[PDB]
Amino acid sequence: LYFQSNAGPSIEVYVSAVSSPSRFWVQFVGPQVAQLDDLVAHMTEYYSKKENREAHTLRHVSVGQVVAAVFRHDGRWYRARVHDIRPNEFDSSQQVADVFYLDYGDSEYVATHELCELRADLLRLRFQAMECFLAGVRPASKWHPQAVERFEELTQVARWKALVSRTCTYKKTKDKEIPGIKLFDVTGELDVGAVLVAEGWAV
Repeated sequence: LYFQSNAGPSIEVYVSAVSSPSRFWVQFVGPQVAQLDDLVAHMTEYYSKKENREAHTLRHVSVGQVVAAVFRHDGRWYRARVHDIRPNEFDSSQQVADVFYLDYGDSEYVATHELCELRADLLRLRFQAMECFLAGVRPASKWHPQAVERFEELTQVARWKALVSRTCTYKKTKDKEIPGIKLFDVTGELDVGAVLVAEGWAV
């Protein structure tokens, strides 16, 4: 746990995915977000045809590999990284990839056979999701499920509600640096962490 010396001005973000206030993901408001809508659409058009999937069939999958993956079946297609691989919870003869949605931040277990090779031109766009954690606050007694629910509400996760973000701190998790941010919903300002604390979910 560190303190940002020359912390920048604040900026607008969307909270795209939440695991808890100690690990959630945001997207920077700006032009790359619209470019991302077109990426999903185009990919969803492309990988939706069986002819295209068959030209991009994976013979082998590695951890760390970037692939294309659906969210719900006959749904939209996304850029995913394989975080780990394990047996299917329900049938150990099968395997599932734990795929990280590179532009949003969520994770999910997907049968490895549902995955396809990501066409190399599709890497061009920067990966939109940035991992963060909520500065200032910590779990009341590690986070209580209904506290995570309440955080998802206040941030209106995945519903393209712009919040103002200020970076106060960071933690080091090569290795990676994660901002601890304060999130404000400007209506007056609403300090999300402050609410979580006022409502007894956080110390």
